[PDB]
Amino acid sequence: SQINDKTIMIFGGSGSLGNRLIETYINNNIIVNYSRDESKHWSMELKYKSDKLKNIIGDIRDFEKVQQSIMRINPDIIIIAAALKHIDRCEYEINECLDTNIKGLQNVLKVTEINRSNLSNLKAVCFVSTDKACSPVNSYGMSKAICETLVVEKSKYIKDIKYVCVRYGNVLNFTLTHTSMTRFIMTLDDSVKLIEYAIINGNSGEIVIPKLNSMYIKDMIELFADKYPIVITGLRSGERMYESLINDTQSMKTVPKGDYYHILPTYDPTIVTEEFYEYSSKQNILSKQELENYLNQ
Amino acid sequence: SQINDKTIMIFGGSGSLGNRLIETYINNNIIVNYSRDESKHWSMELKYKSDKLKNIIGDIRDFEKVQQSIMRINPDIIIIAAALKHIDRCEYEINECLDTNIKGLQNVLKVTEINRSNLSNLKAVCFVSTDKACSPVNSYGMSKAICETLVVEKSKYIKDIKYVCVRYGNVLNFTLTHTSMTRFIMTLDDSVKLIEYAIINGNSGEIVIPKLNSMYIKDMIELFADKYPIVITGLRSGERMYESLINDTQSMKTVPKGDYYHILPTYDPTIVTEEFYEYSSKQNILSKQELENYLNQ
Amino acid sequence: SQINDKTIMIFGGSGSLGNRLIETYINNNIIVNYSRDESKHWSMELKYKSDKLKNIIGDIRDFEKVQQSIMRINPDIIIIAAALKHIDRCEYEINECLDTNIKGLQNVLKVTEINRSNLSNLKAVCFVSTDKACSPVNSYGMSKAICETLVVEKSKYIKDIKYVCVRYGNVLNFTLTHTSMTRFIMTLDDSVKLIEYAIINGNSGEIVIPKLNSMYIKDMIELFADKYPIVITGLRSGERMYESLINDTQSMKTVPKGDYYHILPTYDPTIVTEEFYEYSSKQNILSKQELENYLNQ
Amino acid sequence: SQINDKTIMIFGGSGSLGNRLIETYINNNIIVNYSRDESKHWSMELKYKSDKLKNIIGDIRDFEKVQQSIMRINPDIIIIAAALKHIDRCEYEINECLDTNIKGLQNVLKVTEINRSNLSNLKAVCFVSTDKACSPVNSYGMSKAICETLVVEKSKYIKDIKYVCVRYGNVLNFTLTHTSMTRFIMTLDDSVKLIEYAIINGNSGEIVIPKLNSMYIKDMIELFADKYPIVITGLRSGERMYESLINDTQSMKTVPKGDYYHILPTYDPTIVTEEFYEYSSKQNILSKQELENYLNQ
Amino acid sequence: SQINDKTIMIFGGSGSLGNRLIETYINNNIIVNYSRDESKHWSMELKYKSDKLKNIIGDIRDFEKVQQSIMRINPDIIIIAAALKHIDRCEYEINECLDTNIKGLQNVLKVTEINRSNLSNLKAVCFVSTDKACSPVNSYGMSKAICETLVVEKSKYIKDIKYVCVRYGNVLNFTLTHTSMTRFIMTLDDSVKLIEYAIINGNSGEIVIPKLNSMYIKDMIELFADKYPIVITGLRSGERMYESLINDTQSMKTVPKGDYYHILPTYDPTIVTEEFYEYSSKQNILSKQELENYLNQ
Amino acid sequence: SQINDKTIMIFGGSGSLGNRLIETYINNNIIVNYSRDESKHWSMELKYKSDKLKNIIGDIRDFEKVQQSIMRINPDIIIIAAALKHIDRCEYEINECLDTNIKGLQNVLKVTEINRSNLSNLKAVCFVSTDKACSPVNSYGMSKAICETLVVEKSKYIKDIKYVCVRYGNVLNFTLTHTSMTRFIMTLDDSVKLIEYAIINGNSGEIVIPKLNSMYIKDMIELFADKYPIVITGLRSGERMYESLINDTQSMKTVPKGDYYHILPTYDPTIVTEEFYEYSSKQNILSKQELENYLNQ
Ligand SMILES: NC(=O)C1=CN([C@@H]2O[C@H](COP(=O)(O)OP(=O)(O)OC[C@H]3O[C@@H](n4cnc5c(N)ncnc54)[C@H](OP(=O)(O)O)[C@@H]3O)[C@@H](O)[C@H]2O)C=CC1
Ligand SMILES: NC(=O)C1=CN([C@@H]2O[C@H](COP(=O)(O)OP(=O)(O)OC[C@H]3O[C@@H](n4cnc5c(N)ncnc54)[C@H](OP(=O)(O)O)[C@@H]3O)[C@@H](O)[C@H]2O)C=CC1
Ligand SMILES: NC(=O)C1=CN([C@@H]2O[C@H](COP(=O)(O)OP(=O)(O)OC[C@H]3O[C@@H](n4cnc5c(N)ncnc54)[C@H](OP(=O)(O)O)[C@@H]3O)[C@@H](O)[C@H]2O)C=CC1
Ligand SMILES: NC(=O)C1=CN([C@@H]2O[C@H](COP(=O)(O)OP(=O)(O)OC[C@H]3O[C@@H](n4cnc5c(N)ncnc54)[C@H](OP(=O)(O)O)[C@@H]3O)[C@@H](O)[C@H]2O)C=CC1
Ligand SMILES: NC(=O)C1=CN([C@@H]2O[C@H](COP(=O)(O)OP(=O)(O)OC[C@H]3O[C@@H](n4cnc5c(N)ncnc54)[C@H](OP(=O)(O)O)[C@@H]3O)[C@@H](O)[C@H]2O)C=CC1
Repeated sequence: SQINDKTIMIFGGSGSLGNRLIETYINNNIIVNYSRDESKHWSMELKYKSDKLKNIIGDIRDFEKVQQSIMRINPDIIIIAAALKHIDRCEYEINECLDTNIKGLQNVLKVTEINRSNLSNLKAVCFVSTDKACSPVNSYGMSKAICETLVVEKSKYIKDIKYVCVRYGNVLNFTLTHTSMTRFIMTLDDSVKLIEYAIINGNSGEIVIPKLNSMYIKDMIELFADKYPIVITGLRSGERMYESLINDTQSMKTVPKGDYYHILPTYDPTIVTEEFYEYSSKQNILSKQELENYLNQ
Repeated sequence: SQINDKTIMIFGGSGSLGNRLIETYINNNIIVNYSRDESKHWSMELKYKSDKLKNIIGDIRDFEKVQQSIMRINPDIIIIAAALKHIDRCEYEINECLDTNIKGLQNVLKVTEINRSNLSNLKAVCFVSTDKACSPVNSYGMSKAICETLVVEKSKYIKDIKYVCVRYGNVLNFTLTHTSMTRFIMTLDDSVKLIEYAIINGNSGEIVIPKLNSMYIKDMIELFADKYPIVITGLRSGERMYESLINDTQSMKTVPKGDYYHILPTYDPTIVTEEFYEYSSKQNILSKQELENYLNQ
Repeated sequence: SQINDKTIMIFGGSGSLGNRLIETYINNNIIVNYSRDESKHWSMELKYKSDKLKNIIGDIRDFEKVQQSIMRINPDIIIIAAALKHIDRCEYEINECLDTNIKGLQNVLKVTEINRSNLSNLKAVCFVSTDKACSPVNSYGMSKAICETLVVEKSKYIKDIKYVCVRYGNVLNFTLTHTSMTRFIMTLDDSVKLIEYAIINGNSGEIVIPKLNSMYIKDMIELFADKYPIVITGLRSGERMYESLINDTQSMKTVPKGDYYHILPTYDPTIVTEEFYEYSSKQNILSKQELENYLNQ
Repeated sequence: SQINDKTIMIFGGSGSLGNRLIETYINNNIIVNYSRDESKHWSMELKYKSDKLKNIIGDIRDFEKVQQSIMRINPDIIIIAAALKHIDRCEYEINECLDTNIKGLQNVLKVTEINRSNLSNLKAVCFVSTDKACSPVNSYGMSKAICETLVVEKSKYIKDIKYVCVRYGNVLNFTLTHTSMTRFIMTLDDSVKLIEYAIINGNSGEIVIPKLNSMYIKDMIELFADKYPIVITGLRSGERMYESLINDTQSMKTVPKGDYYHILPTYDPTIVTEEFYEYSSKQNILSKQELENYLNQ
Repeated sequence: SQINDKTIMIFGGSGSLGNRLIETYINNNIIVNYSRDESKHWSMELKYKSDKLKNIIGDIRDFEKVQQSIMRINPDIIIIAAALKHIDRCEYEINECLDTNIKGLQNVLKVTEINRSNLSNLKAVCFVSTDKACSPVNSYGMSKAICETLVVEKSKYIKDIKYVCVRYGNVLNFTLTHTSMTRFIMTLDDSVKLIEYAIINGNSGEIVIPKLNSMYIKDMIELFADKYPIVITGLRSGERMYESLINDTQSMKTVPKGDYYHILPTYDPTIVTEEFYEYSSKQNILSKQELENYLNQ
Repeated sequence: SQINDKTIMIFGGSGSLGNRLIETYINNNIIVNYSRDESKHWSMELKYKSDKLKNIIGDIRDFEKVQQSIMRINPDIIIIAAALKHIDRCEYEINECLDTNIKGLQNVLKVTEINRSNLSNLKAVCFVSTDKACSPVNSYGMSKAICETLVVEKSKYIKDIKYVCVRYGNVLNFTLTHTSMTRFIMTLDDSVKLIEYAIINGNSGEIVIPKLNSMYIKDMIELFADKYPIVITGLRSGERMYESLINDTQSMKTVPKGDYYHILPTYDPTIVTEEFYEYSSKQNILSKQELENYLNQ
């Protein structure tokens, strides 16, 4: 609604987030998806049936293909959201996540710098991150955490493009990991709104964070086993018990703005507070009662 | 004292840690240093005056040179300790730390796998890490955190070599960052002992951690301003107020063994405790009195 | 049934062909799948629920990851079947098919040569090709055609491994391209049998071809519109009207062996016949009657 | 005669075709040759003795050298004609032809895209192909066939440069391969005229084909053994009995224009005819009588 | 004094020469240092305490980092002075000097050509060479000798930037190599003056040489052993007995201009003299008396 | 005559030297030529008509192709002789000579080290150098000079293979450069004998030099203008007036052995003489009379 008449290029836009972004913006914008699997390209074209949706086959690891594609499109907005789904299998296939996440993003970022003179339209770059990047404890989270610093780094040296990140928890859109596990609650539409908000209202170099309630995963799964038994699988390798969105180091540079928090870039000398805090899914937890009402609505 | 008659190869062994390792082991072992600055090689050769010390000029980033050097030496033990000194300047020179830390280590690790048949002597690989790798908040710490997972990963697939990490805080061997800042106290000899302990007593895939007291950095600097004024500079970019050596996720797989703690590899299904804890420099802090007595001894 | 107690490694084994090969051989063999999408790995593991199935995340384009994986597994048999599904989109994304097909195969083939001494188990390499590689007219077919020559080339220089190809048409397991279009008829199980036959009964350097009936695609689609209207879309870019399995040049070196034909390697001086022929889907075409009976059974 | 006052850059212009192009255009144009062997550069300079001929030493495989050279010259016209002479030795040295043909052309093509802003003069790019690229049966032909699709691909995305191909048979300017072998007859001057015609009259994305008579190679060799015995060597590896210039798939998009045929680009939806045909050296064959009269003139 | 209001970028400017250049020009110019060791960056910043000094962490071997840095700075002047100190250890670590010297310089030079349109400010490039590059006899000298030809080469093709070299002997700012060894005498300030002179008064493609007296190294060391015994170590590997600044081939194209000699570029047809000469430290040697007076002043 | 029953692999063996080596050794040895131009391969095969001669198409720049070829052949002897003919055109195409000479040789040398375990037969490696590598003054000579040090370097670290160089002047097998120009006189057969002598009688790490008379080039050309006028062209770019085979630095480590001189490796501490000398074509020059008698015989 504040993104209109734009060409939006999305790396990894053939998944859930990508398809929701397309549904949301295709009526008023050109959308270019860049991803590897052309089967999904085919099905997407059949769904939207619009010349305003273009797919490019390519791997974000491939600098040449990334550079050629960005220069062909000359987009106003770039959104980076390419990554694997099952985060835990990064742990013993580490090269695979380093390359897709770190190298992929450094490919896109590099084009915006070295080929800046050929990208007259580019105004904003939005990297989609994850709560797993905050105080990370697994390879996937560590790589995403590095990705954020790379975005912050470009924002320091390249002043005429807005570089922002968003960081969020699990999107909702019988098995139980652990009875103590907590997560933040958010929907696929919340993700999209977060992304637009950051593009429009975030400042270059910021990491923007949504204000979310949280739940015991056990409370949720219990509900589903009544509308519709439960096996308790163990923790996966590298998995933590809770989600953290802001840690005490970041909290000192976090400006709260109602529904969203803006983590100021590290190169900003401003100290917001010395009353440090953590923002995690272990606090402000919905009752089972409250969770039931939310899932219902 | 349990490392004798070995050929020990150290990447980045021309600094403080490298020189202490040389002083400690040169009487009974062959030592090969691999690092970039040949001025330090020259001075080191003049100091030790021993044919048992060999220097190779090379960058750990350079896979070809790393591979050729390891295959020439065929060491019993490899220690990786290459990194920059001023950790904060990684933050806007990120490629520089990704390459030296992540790519450098993946070069060494790769040789041990792909060239295993040419390395008949290799028994142990020890990666030297840092408390900044625990719940990391800056690019340097994030990269080191990834390095640990890479070492753990090789330990899963390569069963006939011991791959271990050690993780420690600041080594002690007028300006003040912040009056609230805490650090763990350890000496250069403690570092070395930690490294030997891990090589001898660590198991493949473990990250081994020293039991250390901690101090208010302010308490220390105050002492020095009496034996011998103090400026309070601000926090540097990416710097945290305290050091953390074990976080609550790792604590669930940590086996305490007296003076050292062994973090079991992520692929080990064993749950040691569900009473999670954090091990950080904000707890068990020495009084100024106690710190004075320690610095004295 | 003649493949037992083997470790079989399949590049691109998470699709239709891969899953059928797994169903067929998992009871008596170790199966390793190498492919990019770990979502399919997850679902496959849930289906077969066997420790005899292992997935590796990796791109066949990635020489390092391919080499490391083959050396870890040390398989008896390698099957290469990685490619995209919608063949026509290669035509304006050519780099994408050159890399996955030509470069991917030259990665696997190279490991078998340069790392031969570390692959003590390897006995057979089977490249899965396509009728589109015969007198090719589109980029996908041209790239596959080159792949075959690469397999034939290794077979000339590496005498102690069997390198074979199979080439086949469309696998069966409302829209109409063109009323004149013909295809060969074969099922997913026919594909598998072809692959086993080539591994067991093919000679190194041969390209083995199945004897198949063919159909008017119009005849087929007409049937489905009665059991269950039809739109006639045009030809796609690069698409031919028929499938060809042997052309007149290959026919001179083709040894027929009942249900299969063996195209002798180009370096074999043997001239089988000078009565050249073409083997294509435009000849020996089933009546609608005959096609109905076949689809029924 | 319609190419005047141009700077023409030729990759592989030190051979027969290159030297004829130089003789034809040097009086009125700047000619830059790019090729590997400086002995031929030396001799050529001695022959033409003109400052209007410049040689650059370089391999078309070498992207850096190709890019630097094109940007230095800033030509109006680029002609690509680099390849080996003895086509059959590609068959067991496949990497060599993939690199020179496919990679070489993708180097030149890439410069025209990524460095477009530095190439203000470039108007036309002409790729020189071969009848062996039509329904190809050997590695050389397959690689050239792919080259054509690459040229067609650039023509789709880059609208302000004309990208064209020409495809032709053997140029005429005692041993017999096979008594049944046929070839198209054309001279070195015909080649040049074809190239100019395509540059001037071809449209971007077309492959332009000459109307040629054909001959039994036996008829020709018999003549030479009278003006001036004959050994019948066998077919070489990968060699076909005849030359094909248009196949039945291409025939449906071929516009005949008198002395030349224009194969429309695959992305053009236009269907010229559904009365498909093949254009090959097995049809319209000169009598020995007719061939003698032609060779005479 | 003729370099004012410029941005000067120095590769390898954290050593002796770099620090002197900074002291000399920082009052009136922006100085950017590019080098690997950030410890020296830190100390330098503490010394000069000026925002007019900027350090970039990077290796000259790293084309990407070199290109990104030059394009960020857009300097008026580039000075290349990166190399190792102990020249003799190049001899059995040859790759290390080829990469830092030859590849490093070809990285910088390439940016000035391929990225010329993004470097609107660049006016001069000064390569710092050494007498060891004249009739070289060791790997270090040979590599520097090649570096000079690379600078001369760019000067031929790139007409709107001044590319110059300077070549000099040992800078002065108990052990004896050999009693016969001679060297040219020059100070650190002489080096700087030479560099400025070449930038201002050298022509593109020239190598500019200082007029210097020379000394027996034995004469010097004898003096120091009186103000303040002497060990005679042998020659090092690859070391010559004397320094040569101009050889007889270069002498034929050398224009003397008082305090400096200008070696004309090889592509200049001008023959200055056929009375060839050598300019070396074996001639015009100071007496011990004369050397004492010079060292005193 | 002391090389029998060997497999000899020659890089760049399709030229004059290569063909003479083949004529000399083919009766009693297997010869493998590795070079780029397959036209020369074809003609050579027609000349020798022997299965004992094998050609591989490849560029010495191409590490992969070099490594694959050496491992396929597993030769007893490797001779490196690949370079361009017109030495002066290196001067403004420097990358071309750096790559073919330095990078080409480091490709071959590297295979002998990293793939040593797969090269059970390799006994000797002979690099063919040139007098232009002695006190070099042009890019070609500088690159060859570096090549020699690379060969000497491998000889230091790899003790079970003999690495040797030979260095020689012009081979004899109307225009005048300059009336003062001198050259050493040697024939193509002298070259071959030198090569065999070095392989058999040279020690690892030595550079072996032939004892040769020299001539005024003017004296020679005058003779040819009587048996059969003369133009005096100028010096070419980078050309020196004379050839030097030993310089005063090398002379101190040169052991004379009658018809050949052996330059001891730089890492050999042995000082042969301190009575340094130069060995060049400006001394011991034949009279016109003497030259006439020599050319006659
Ligand atoms: N609950 C959630 O789903 C959460 C999601 N996020 C973030 O959202 C983003 C996307 O999530 P979601 O839409 O659910 O993800 P999906 O798994 O549904 O798809 C992600 C996309 O990335 C693409 N991709 C993966 N690897 C590559 C590659 N190497 N090159 C090019 N494209 C690639 C995939 O396409 P293809 O396979 O065809 O190449 C796919 O289009 C991620 O950044 C993630 O960190 C964060 C927190 C929670
Ligand atoms: N208080 C402390 O000092 C602490 C240290 N550590 C760990 O200890 C280890 C070493 O510390 P310390 O000895 O103090 O470090 P130093 O700064 O004194 O030296 C580190 C070494 O790394 C080398 N090096 C840096 N970059 C490269 C490169 N690209 N290629 C090859 N070598 C390189 C340097 O040699 P050169 O420059 O010549 O190449 C030097 O020899 C590090 O891993 C660090 O994480 C952890 C916590 C605290
Ligand atoms: N009858 C015929 O001759 C026919 C020719 N053609 C086409 O004509 C074109 C040229 O034919 P023709 O002139 O006879 O060929 P030539 O064999 O006479 O020479 C071809 C040129 O390519 C150059 N070349 C080869 N490899 C490379 C490389 N890797 N890098 C740079 N240059 C290279 C050669 O120069 P150098 O070796 O010095 O590098 C030479 O100048 C080819 O594209 C061919 O397909 C098509 C049909 C028939
Ligand atoms: N007597 C003398 O000192 C003479 C000097 N010269 C010339 O002067 C120049 C510099 O001399 P001087 O100042 O004494 O040298 P120093 O040894 O004092 O330092 C040289 C500089 O080069 C840098 N450097 C080395 N390798 C690299 C690399 N791979 N990437 C980036 N930077 C690198 C070093 O920084 P860092 O290590 O931090 O990367 C350092 O800043 C050289 O070109 C030399 O040839 C010539 C004749 C005599
Ligand atoms: N008077 C003389 O001729 C002298 C010769 N020498 C030395 O003798 C050696 C050879 O001389 P000569 O036989 O006359 O040389 P030629 O010019 O006759 O041929 C040299 C060989 O090198 C090959 N070659 C060149 N570049 C490459 C490359 N990039 N990859 C693979 N092969 C390549 C050529 O084959 P192709 O082009 O097909 O690739 C050719 O076979 C050289 O090392 C030279 O330094 C030294 C002094 C004098």
